[PDB]
Amino acid sequence: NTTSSVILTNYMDTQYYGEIGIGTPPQTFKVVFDTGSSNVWVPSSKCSRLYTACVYHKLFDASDSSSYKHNGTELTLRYSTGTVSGFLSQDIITVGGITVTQMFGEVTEMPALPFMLAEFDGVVGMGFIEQAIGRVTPIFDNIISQGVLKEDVFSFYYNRDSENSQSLGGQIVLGGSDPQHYEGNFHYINLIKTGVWQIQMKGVSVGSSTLLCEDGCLALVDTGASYISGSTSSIEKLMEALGAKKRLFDYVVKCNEGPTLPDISFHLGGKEYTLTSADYVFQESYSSKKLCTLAIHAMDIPPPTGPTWALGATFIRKFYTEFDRRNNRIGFALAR
Amino acid sequence: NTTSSVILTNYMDTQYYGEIGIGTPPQTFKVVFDTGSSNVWVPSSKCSRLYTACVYHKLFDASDSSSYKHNGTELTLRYSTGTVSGFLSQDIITVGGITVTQMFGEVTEMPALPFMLAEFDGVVGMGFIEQAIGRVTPIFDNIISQGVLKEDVFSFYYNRDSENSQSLGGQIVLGGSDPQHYEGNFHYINLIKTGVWQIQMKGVSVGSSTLLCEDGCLALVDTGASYISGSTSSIEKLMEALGAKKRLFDYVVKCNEGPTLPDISFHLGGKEYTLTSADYVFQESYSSKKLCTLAIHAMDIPPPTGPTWALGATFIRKFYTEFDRRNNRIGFALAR
Ligand SMILES: CCc1nc(N)nc(N)c1-c1ccc2c(c1)N(CCCOC)C(=O)[C@](C)(c1cc(F)cc(F)c1)O2
Ligand SMILES: CCc1nc(N)nc(N)c1-c1ccc2c(c1)N(CCCOC)C(=O)[C@](C)(c1cc(F)cc(F)c1)O2
Repeated sequence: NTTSSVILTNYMDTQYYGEIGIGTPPQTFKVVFDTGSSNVWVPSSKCSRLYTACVYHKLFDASDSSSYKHNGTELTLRYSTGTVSGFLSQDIITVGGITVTQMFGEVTEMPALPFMLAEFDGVVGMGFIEQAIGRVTPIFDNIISQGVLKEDVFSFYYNRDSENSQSLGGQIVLGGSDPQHYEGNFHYINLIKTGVWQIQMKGVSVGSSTLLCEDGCLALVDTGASYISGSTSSIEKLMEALGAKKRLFDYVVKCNEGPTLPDISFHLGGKEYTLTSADYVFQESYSSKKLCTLAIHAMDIPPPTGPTWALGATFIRKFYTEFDRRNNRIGFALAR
Repeated sequence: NTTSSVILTNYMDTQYYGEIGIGTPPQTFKVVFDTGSSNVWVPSSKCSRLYTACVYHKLFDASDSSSYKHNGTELTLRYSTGTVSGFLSQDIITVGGITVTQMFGEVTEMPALPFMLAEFDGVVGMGFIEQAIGRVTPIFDNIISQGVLKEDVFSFYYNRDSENSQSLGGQIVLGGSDPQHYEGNFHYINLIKTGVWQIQMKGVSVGSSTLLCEDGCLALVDTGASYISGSTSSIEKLMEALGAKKRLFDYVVKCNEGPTLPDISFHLGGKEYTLTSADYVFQESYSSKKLCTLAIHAMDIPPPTGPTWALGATFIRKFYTEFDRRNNRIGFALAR
């Protein structure tokens, strides 16, 4: 009978991270809570300073923790936008009043691109042990083993960005869901398969037409991804209907065209989940001379997880998301 | 025991709108939530494409909704600026986690001036049944009937526009208010009568002297109007005292001089509600080589409602507003 809310910071609507403590005394780290991966890692004090990303981030020093336990097994974590490498270490980790003995990665190789653009230091995988590298027990499995949570679930609220600092960037509840940050009722979709936060998606419509995901596709619900992503061929067609021009990494429209772009809907479990243009364009201007980025990207995720769409922070911002380990399902409700 | 919020989009500080769903399944429309009118309406699928506005808006297709019930009674809705016509239909409307069977207008006539400029598709009238054309029961009355709301009130937050954020454009709350977007406590002013969201104003001060509305006048609190307005005469005097001159269509001031302009105070229920020049000058720049318009316009509203001042989006931006149907009054508090 315990819940645990961790307050998240929202950087520019693209990064959402909260604080954890590792060691004794606690060394604090900004970390993304990430259902698209299953390992915990933070930068290490053994990371050569020729990696400038390690110069600009908090580094874990095992020599300052009395509760540290050595392992030393090498590990590499491959994310869709970048890679980190290092070795395994055990210590106590605090996540919102819960304390857990956890195996995590001390990262000694941390590419400047993209990690010099990271406001966060590391990542907390909220995914399953089946996708864990080195078969390291994920942190939420260790918390479940304590038997202190009311429900074996966790939930994500990602707020819109704000100019002031009185609005919360977001929130992860461990052991439940916060009714202050959603309205209406949860609508649940079973996982295709345990081991991945991935569900069946029946269709994707853009405007007055269902031009995408005909006959079906996959949808990984990914709190560690900034954007909604689809396959390269799915997105070239999505962005033809929008009128966006393919820039280097992102897509863009003329800023004045932003508000008139069509609704994009996502058919999940007998319910339509609809984003307006306000939800997926970074409306920085109304000028026909400036360019505005869309919060939708192309990403070709390889098997066995893909090929699939990924519903990242663009989607979760609109729909409060409950991840349910007990019944292997994902619930969505309108965020507030 | 229930509250229901809808996040709103701010377009250029002159349009504010959020999502509703009509039908089964729900079709998504952007609507202005409008205390200065009492009818719901969205564009119709039957709307001829000769009206260019219908080509560039979302259309309600009654054939694609299993909850739709027919009723072809005609109606014309006349606003200050534009005019639309159509016929009545019945269906379920989703307003932020609340569902309610509602009579609204499917619109088949939709002039380019001004509805081509409308970033919203339709309007949700939050006014009283007394000003409802066709005697149609307004949506808030139907929601009161299902008896789920905490209080018989609804509130409006309209945010300032910022080009360097993806900020909350605004927020309506049905059944209460959100203290995150105001400070202190509400002070209320009773309506003159039920049926119109219209209060007594005891004067409008420009700086020190109380130059206008000396012997009292009226004030519509209108969430569907973009500006504060007064009669052509009252605005003439106000603008002469501000040092503003009629450019061609609008009143302007040198952008650099904007900050020198005096406060404007609206005396409502024994308190002074004060906008600074930052609140009522659109400072697109501060250049001494450019002109800047004011968010206050002349508008001769005809009887029986007029002639009156109207406190539109300019005013609501400054003061979070709570519309209290139980007590027939309006509460203001400083927005944040
Ligand atoms: C968290 C680890 C993670 N987990 C899964 N499942 N997917 C991705 N893409 C990532 C990931 C990796 C690296 C990475 C990020 C995400 N994020 C997004 C954080 C999301 O917060 C919720 C970034 O912002 C950053 C700095 C990045 C910035 C950038 F401008 C372009 C990039 F390609 C990557 O670097
Ligand atoms: C909501 C319906 C409404 N309700 C009442 N009470 N008054 C007015 N004037 C209106 C109204 C009618 C039409 C109309 C608008 C408001 N608004 C303002 C939306 C306000 O959002 C908070 C418009 O922006 C628009 C497109 C318009 C653009 C323009 F450049 C000149 C116009 F005359 C009208 O067209």
